[PDB]
Amino acid sequence: QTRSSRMAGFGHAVPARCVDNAEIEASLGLEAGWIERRTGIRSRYWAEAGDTLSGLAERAGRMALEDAKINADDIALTLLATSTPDHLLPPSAPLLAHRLGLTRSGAIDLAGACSGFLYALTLADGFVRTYGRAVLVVAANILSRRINPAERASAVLFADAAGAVVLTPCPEVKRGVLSADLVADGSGYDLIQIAAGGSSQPFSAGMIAEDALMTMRDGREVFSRAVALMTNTSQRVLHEAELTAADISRFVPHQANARMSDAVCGNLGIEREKTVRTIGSFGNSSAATIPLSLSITNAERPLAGGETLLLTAAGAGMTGGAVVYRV
Amino acid sequence: QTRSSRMAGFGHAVPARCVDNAEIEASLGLEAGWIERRTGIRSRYWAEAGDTLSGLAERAGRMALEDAKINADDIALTLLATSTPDHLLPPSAPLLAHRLGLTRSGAIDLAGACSGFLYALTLADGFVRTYGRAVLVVAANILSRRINPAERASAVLFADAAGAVVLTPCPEVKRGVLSADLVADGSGYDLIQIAAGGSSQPFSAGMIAEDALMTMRDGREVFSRAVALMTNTSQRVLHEAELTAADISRFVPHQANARMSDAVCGNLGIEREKTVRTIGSFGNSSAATIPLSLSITNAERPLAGGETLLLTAAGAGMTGGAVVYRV
Ligand SMILES: CC(C)(COP(=O)(O)OP(=O)(O)OC[C@H]1O[C@@H](n2cnc3c(N)ncnc32)[C@H](O)[C@@H]1OP(=O)(O)O)[C@@H](O)C(=O)NCCC(=O)NCCS
Ligand SMILES: CC(C)(COP(=O)(O)OP(=O)(O)OC[C@H]1O[C@@H](n2cnc3c(N)ncnc32)[C@H](O)[C@@H]1OP(=O)(O)O)[C@@H](O)C(=O)NCCC(=O)NCCS
Repeated sequence: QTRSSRMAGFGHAVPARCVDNAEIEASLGLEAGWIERRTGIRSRYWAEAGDTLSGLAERAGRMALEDAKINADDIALTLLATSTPDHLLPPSAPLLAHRLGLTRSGAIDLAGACSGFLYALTLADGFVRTYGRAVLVVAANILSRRINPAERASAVLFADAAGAVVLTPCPEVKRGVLSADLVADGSGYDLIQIAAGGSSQPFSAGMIAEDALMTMRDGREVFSRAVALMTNTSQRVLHEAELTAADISRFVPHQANARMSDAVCGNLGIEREKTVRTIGSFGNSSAATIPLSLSITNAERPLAGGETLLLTAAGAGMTGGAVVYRV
Repeated sequence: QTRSSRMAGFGHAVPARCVDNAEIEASLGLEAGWIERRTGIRSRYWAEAGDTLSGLAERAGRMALEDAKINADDIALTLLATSTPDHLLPPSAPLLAHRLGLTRSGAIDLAGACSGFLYALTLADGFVRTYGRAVLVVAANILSRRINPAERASAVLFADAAGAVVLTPCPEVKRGVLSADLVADGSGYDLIQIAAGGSSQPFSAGMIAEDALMTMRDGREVFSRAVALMTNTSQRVLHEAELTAADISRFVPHQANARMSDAVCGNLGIEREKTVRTIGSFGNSSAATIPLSLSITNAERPLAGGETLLLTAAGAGMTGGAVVYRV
C-alpha cells in the first residue's frame, strides 16, 4: 500500500563563522572580486573550534523533523551522507539518531562525495516503499578542516553545511521519485583526492600535513567531467519520467560552481530563473548543497503539489546522479 | 514485475599473511592457547604492505560476479560496506566498480561498522525491487592497519577480509528478504572508537600515534550490548517472517567472537550445528564476516531453494541488524 515517498519536512544548518571572499582573496594574494567572478560565491560558512559534524547534522535534522510535524518514533532509518564524519569509527549516523531522540531508527553513513545525497535519497525512497516507514535523510560536511589553504582552486569553493529531508510513506502513485539514475566513473578517481588517511596510506607520526588535505589535481578536467555527468544523468531521468526541461518547476543542481551550474542549465535548456541557486551565500558543501537548497527554496516558496523537481549532482569518484521528484 | 531479490552469486577474499594465535600471544606476553580459549580464533589474515582495500574487495566482487555468471552490464549499483576505504576522498566504491568493469553501475560506500553488510543488504534489496536491476554488494575491511597492537582486547580479534554477493531481480513472492530490522543505539557511541581523523580531531603533524588506531574502551560492555542487539533484532525478524528458530536452515551471525556467537545462539535457541562459524580461520573482519561466511557455507554446501537464512550483526555505533532470507 505504500507506493511512493514524499519530502514531508526540510531543514538546513550552517556554522556561525561567515567567511567573505575578501578574507580568502587576501590570504591568496588575489584581487577583489576574483572569487565571485570565477565561482559565483560571495561568502560561505566555516566551522569553528569544537564544531562537530553530528551537531551540525542534528540542527538540520531537528529543523526537518519539526517541519514535518512527525513524531520521532516514526523514523525507522537515518541516512547521513557525509565525507567528514566526527570519527573514522564509529560512523556518525548512530550518534545523529541518538541526539535527535530517534529511538526506533537504524542509522548508517553514506560516502558518495558530492553525489552522496542523491544516492541516499534514492536508497531511502526504496526503503520507504519497501517497508512503509519514514526515513530521515541528512547530508552534512565540514570541508573547511580538509581545505589546503594554499590550493586556490579548492580553498575558494568549499564550505560547511547540513541539509535534511524527512521522507514519509505515501499511498498514491505517479508522484514522489518518478525516476533516478546513479552513475560512477572511476577513471577520474584521482582528480579530487586526499592522499593520506585511508588504508592506502594510514596517518602516521611525522607525515606531510597537506597529505591529509584535499587536492584537486586538474580543475578543468573535473569541470568538464562534472558537467557531462550532471547533464547526461538529468537527460535520462527526464526521458524516463517522460518529461522535458520545460516541465520542471525547480532545478536544484549540486552547487559546485555557478559557472558549472550555468553550463548544465544551458546543456539542458533550463532557464536560469528556475534554478535554485544558494552557492552565493553557502558555497560548495558537497553532499549538503542539494538538501540545503531544497530547504531554502521551500522556505521562500512552499513546494506545491504537482510541482516537479530535477535534482542532479556529480562528485569525486567520479560519481553522479539525477532524480526527478514530483511533489 | 520484480517482487524479490535473490543472492545469485557469492565470493570472498583474504590477504596472504596468515597470523597464528601464537605470534600475537608472544607480542602480548600471553600464555599459549589464551586467544583461542577466549575468542575461538585460531588464526586470521592480515594485509601486507601494498595491499589495498579496493583490490581486496575486487577479488571478492569478481568471484561473486563469476559465480553468478552475470554479464557486467547487468550490475546497476555497487554498494561497498567498508570502514577502511583506500582514501578519505574519494569513496572506494567507484574505483571498485571501475576495476571490475561495471560500466553501467553506480557506486557508493556505506560506513556501518560490523553492521554495514546488513544495512547494505537491506537497502540493496530495496533498490533491486524498486528498479528491477541487479546490485553488487561488497563488504571489505583492512582493520589490521588500524589495530592498536598494545590493546589486547582488539588486537587478538580483528582481521582483514572481503565478502561479496550479487543480488539479482526475481519475479516471485514469498522468498528472498522476508523481513529486516535495522537498529542503532548512539548511547554506546564512545565504546569502540578512533580518536583522530574525522572532523572532530583532524590528523596533524606531531600527534599521538595511538589516536589513529582503534580502541575498545570496555569490552565487557560491548559484549553485552552487541549480544542484546543481535538477539533482539533476530527475534523480531523471525516474528515478522512468522518463523521460529527451528525453521532456520543456517544461522549466519557476524563473527565478532565465538563466545558472542555462542551467547546469541543460546538466547535464540539455535543449535551450534546450524550456525556458520568462520571466525576460527578468518577472525573478526567487521562488515565482511557475514558475506564471507555466506560464501564459505555456500562452497561447502550449495544453498538450496527453500532454505531459510537468519543473518544478524551488531557493531560500533552502536549499530545492529537482522535479516531473514529465503533462497
Ligand atoms: C572552475 C574550477 C577549476 C574551480 O576552480 P577555480 O575557481 O576556477 O580556480 P582556478 O585557479 O583553477 O581558475 C583558473 C585560474 O587559474 C589561472 N590559471 C591556471 N593555470 C594557468 C596557466 N597555465 N596560465 C595562466 N593562468 C592559469 C586561470 O587563468 C585563472 O586565474 P587568472 O585568470 O587570474 O590567471 C572547477 O574545477 C570547479 O568548480 N570544481 C568544483 C569543485 C568540486 O569538486 N565540486 C563537486 C562537484 S564537481
Ligand atoms: C571479550 C572482549 C572483552 C574482547 O576479548 P577479550 O580477549 O576476552 O578481552 P580481555 O583481555 O579483557 O579478556 C579478559 C582478560 O583481560 C584481562 N584484564 C583486562 N583488564 C584487567 C585488569 N584491569 N586486571 C586484571 N585483568 C585484566 C583478564 O584478566 C583477562 O586476562 P588474563 O586471562 O590473561 O588474566 C569483547 O569486548 C569482544 O570480544 N568484543 C567484540 C569485538 C567487536 O567489536 N566485534 C564487532 C561486533 S561487537
